[PDB]
Amino acid sequence: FSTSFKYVLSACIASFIFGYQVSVLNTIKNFIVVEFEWCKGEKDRLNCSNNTIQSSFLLASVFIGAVLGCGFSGYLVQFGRRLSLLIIYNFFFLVSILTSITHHFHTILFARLLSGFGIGLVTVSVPMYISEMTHKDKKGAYGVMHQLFITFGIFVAVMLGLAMGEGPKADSTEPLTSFAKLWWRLMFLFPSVISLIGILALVVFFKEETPYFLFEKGRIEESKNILKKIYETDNVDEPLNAIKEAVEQNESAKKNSLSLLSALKIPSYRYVIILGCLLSGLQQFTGINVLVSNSNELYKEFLDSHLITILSVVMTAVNFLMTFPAIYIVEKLGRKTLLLWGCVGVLVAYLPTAIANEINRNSNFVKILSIVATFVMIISFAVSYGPVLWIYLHEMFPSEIKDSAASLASLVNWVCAIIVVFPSDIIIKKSPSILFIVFSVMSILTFFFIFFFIKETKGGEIGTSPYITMEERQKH
Ligand SMILES: CCCCCCCCCO[C@@H]1O[C@H](CO)[C@@H](O)[C@H](O)[C@H]1O
Ligand SMILES: CCCCCCCCCO[C@@H]1O[C@H](CO)[C@@H](O)[C@H](O)[C@H]1O
Ligand SMILES: CCCCCCCCCO[C@@H]1O[C@H](CO)[C@@H](O)[C@H](O)[C@H]1O
Ligand SMILES: CCCCCCCCCO[C@@H]1O[C@H](CO)[C@@H](O)[C@H](O)[C@H]1O
Ligand SMILES: OC[C@H]1O[C@@H](O)[C@H](O)[C@@H](O)[C@@H]1O
Repeated sequence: FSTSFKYVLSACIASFIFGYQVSVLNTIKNFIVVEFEWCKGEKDRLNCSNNTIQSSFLLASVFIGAVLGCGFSGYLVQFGRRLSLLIIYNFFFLVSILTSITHHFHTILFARLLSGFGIGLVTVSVPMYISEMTHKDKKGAYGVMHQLFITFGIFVAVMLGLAMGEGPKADSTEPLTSFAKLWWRLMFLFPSVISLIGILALVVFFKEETPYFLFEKGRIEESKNILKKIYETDNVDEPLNAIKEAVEQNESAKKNSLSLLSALKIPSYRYVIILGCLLSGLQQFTGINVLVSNSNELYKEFLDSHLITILSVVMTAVNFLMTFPAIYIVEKLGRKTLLLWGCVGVLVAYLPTAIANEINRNSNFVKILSIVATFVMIISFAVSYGPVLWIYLHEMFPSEIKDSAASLASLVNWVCAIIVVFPSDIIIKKSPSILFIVFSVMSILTFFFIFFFIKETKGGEIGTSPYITMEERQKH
């Protein structure tokens, strides 16, 4: 509950909007389907081809938007981290209002595409802000707060969706409740109020920018004040000197015309960047978004509306609760060890499920095992790979490519989200065993990847990497 902790709370407000925006549409989609009358032409008003295609575009728009958001964020952060947060809040305020008043597939598609862009901004900005506003020994611990409120956002959106009539019947013709028509729009409108809270927090209490940013553009004295404020100490010679060395290397870098595109042709920098993009993209091959995006579609085959609803609530609850231990584990045991154990937990989840489905595709025992395996996969991901990745991406790079490569890696993550989710939706309908055996193989490969190539980044100074040492960065 330090000061640096009030500051990360201010940044985690955007992380709450992150999680909320990702899961809000999925929660109340069926209501939109009936109201917008996407399948009013056919007998079934909830299940038709038109709904499937348009829902695919809606999900794709968020992912694509997130890709663009991550790319632009690399350029936007240059003018400030706190500035990025302010822009995010102002942006989400209008986008949420716009989404609240949509009446057609095109306007809501446009709204979600924008909402995705804001998400891509949050993906890079918030973990970077927390990175430069916390103690080096407590970076990881607070870095979990980012993932924590993401998880919390996903949970709150599901909880608010319980105020609904728990869904309209697919074969019925009963019109929605006037309350239900109002409430799903209000759910879209809720992050506008949250955005206002985010703006108020930054402009009233947390006016300062990060000490790293302030020092980088000349504000040395003002950098000292915010540095002394977050550390609660008059003597801040060591972290200031760490920033001074990082910034000086940035100045030498700009002189050598070093950029992300230029560093890629340098084998020393290419190595750490490729490793960063690999680790970032491999988070999606855990299949976590397959569950997040299609929680209803996955269990619609052997579970009814009420149980799917209960399952959704419990899944998001566990996904949120199991994030808390990461605050202690990430720093105490390290990031690499947690990643390795996380991969083991993922393997333990998918491989027995793959074997069970291969033996018998329609066994009752398989259905039950699939439910338990879900929670095993959720607990494993929520405690490790989820939180750690965004913490690691802002600890593994030298200062010259610190922000740019982190943005590139974040972009790859959302690109892989497109690569994993949509084909998985097609595969799991044909043969779940094949999809589950691919995830098992990927879980093993990811284990070996981290085990052999990934180094620990705990307690590292700002702008330092375990891969490239200071003197080695000078010859470049
Ligand atoms: C740019 C600000 C616009 C906000 C205007 C709010 C007016 C009252 C909102 O009630 C609206 O009543 C419509 C009747 O057709 C419904 O269709 C629509 O779903 C519902 O939202
Ligand atoms: C960000 C989303 C942008 C979507 C752009 C889609 C452009 C091509 C489709 O245009 C739409 O053709 C419909 C015919 O079905 C018309 O009914 C509707 O009035 C019109 O808008
Ligand atoms: C890691 C957890 C991933 C799960 C997140 C996706 C959950 C999507 C929300 O589902 C919906 O929940 C509503 C209750 O709010 C139900 O009324 C509705 O029937 C159901 O479709
Ligand atoms: C990658 C997202 C899912 C993570 C792992 C959770 C497995 C839960 C899904 O269970 C599977 O549901 C299929 C529905 O098609 C059934 O056919 C199959 O028998 C059953 O095993
Ligand atoms: O909590 C679930 C979320 O965790 C984040 O770490 C992943 O990047 C998201 O794709 C996932 O949806």
